[PDB]
Amino acid sequence: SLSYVKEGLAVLEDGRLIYITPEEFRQLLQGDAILAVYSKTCPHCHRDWPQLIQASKEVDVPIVMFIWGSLIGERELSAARLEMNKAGVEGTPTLVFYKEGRIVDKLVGATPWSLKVEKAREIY
Repeated sequence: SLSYVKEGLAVLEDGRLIYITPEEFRQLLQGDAILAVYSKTCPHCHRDWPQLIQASKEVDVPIVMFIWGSLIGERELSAARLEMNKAGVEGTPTLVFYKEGRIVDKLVGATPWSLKVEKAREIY
């Protein structure tokens, strides 16, 4: 359950979380990557979670995660907060698409993983 996921910054790789630093988070966002803006207290993120996990097993581009929860670190938070601003994020979940480090699309709300995979193919 998303409720038992440790909050922080991570990369979701073939369905597995690898926790990262704010530095690596920023680094990954200069290239091709999908940023997932998530929250553990969000019922929509709970619905979407299984779908997002599956998507990570169908695409090659890194899915970078921000997962909000109470014990998130100050710097982890600011790093994510910056990108959430620049992308114009207004709720969760939201996927933000980075190409060569530029924000070029968003997918808002819970969706089946098929729809996430289509958007990735369209863009990468």
